[PDB]
Amino acid sequence: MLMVKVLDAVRGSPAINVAVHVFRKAADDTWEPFASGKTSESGELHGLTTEEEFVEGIYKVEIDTKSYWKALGISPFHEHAEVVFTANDSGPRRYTIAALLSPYSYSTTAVVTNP
Amino acid sequence: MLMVKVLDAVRGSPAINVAVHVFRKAADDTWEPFASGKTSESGELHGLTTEEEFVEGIYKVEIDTKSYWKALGISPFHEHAEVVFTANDSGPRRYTIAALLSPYSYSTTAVVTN
Amino acid sequence: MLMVKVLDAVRGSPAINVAVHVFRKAADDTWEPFASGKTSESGELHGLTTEEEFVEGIYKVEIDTKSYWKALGISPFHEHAEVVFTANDSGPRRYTIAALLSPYSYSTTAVVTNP
Amino acid sequence: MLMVKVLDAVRGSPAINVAVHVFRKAADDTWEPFASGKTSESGELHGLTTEEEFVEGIYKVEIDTKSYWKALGISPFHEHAEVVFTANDSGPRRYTIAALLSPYSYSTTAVVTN
Repeated sequence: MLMVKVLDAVRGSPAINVAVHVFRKAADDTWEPFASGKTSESGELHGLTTEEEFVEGIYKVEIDTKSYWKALGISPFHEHAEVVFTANDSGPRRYTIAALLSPYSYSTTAVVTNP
Repeated sequence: MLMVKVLDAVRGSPAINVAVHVFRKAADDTWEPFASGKTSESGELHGLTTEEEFVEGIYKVEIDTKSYWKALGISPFHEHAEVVFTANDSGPRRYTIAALLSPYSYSTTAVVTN
Repeated sequence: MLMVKVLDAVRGSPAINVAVHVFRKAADDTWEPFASGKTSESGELHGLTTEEEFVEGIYKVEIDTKSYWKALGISPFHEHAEVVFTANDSGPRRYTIAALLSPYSYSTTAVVTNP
Repeated sequence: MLMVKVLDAVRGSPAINVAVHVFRKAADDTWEPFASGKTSESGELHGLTTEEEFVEGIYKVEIDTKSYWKALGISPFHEHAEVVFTANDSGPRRYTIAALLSPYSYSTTAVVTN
């Protein structure tokens, strides 16, 4: 129900092997680890969660942009990119989180569809 | 030495009266309040820090995008936008953090000049 | 070999039924009509061209953003979004042209892969 | 009354010495040169027009992005970036056309203020 897609705006390609960590805000206001993975050769990350597991709450997706640029020999500005949102508060939805990466800039977009 | 600029991509205007909070990373890996304010009529926020207090370290700029959209009666996706970066003395000195806001998308850009 | 994808950053959804016109620069420096279509319900447009037809040259993709926003009751800034690029100059490639639309802003990204 | 600002997203800096050409649509649906220049050290271009010459109509701003990237030795995708818009007297008066450049992506934003 949660997919992450990452593009490289410098090379015009998917961002491959980018680490992604997802957290869920617990009842005590701390960030609990929820899921993690790495983008595939198409720059996508699927299978982070199931419908039963993906309950209502506040989630944070943290994308390790810094390691990505370093391995390409570029010293980027940001430590990472994070996306924080409330999910499922009016029923289950499919969430696609897209990120477009440049060394000193990034964009993030959400596409939300009703399964 | 740190300047924040916020633009509204729906109305083509500065994003006015947006709350901004700046944090510095402490030794215990905790975020401590450092500065804050609200963007002006030109969507800018200046005078958050001085060259003396702005030492090397990791900083987080949090922009309350959700309240901005709610005031316009538009339902947004993100809870806020966060920009996290390391400040380095070698060797460019002025940091402009720009943010371009839409309800389901934002971009942020850093302009670092001397 | 040419695909166009359009997203709506105001609604968090694909941009559906957006008109797209593609032109190729002729030998006399004029823009010849090459192909056209409308984005589907996933905001995508496939099948604009074939490999035999998609020769080396300069192409322009014009996306009718203005009609899209008007039909939603918004008066946008731009007349359209156009993307102009040289294609296939070092052999056939697959081109994905992505556009992210807001009323007073747009972004366009190209993903180029080797078939 | 028309201002162009260009930023480089790879180096986090103003895009300096970028060529900009502005055209106005003629009755024959043809584009006629109207103004031009090169961005300054702050990546800005001012004084392209006056309030008197800037009448209602359709304008095209063409930014030579390809030459900018080539000078840095980076191969870009686009031939240039074009921004086409209608200017309207009712009723906000100053137009800032911003562009944020990467080799395979650009964004453009209009800020229209009074």
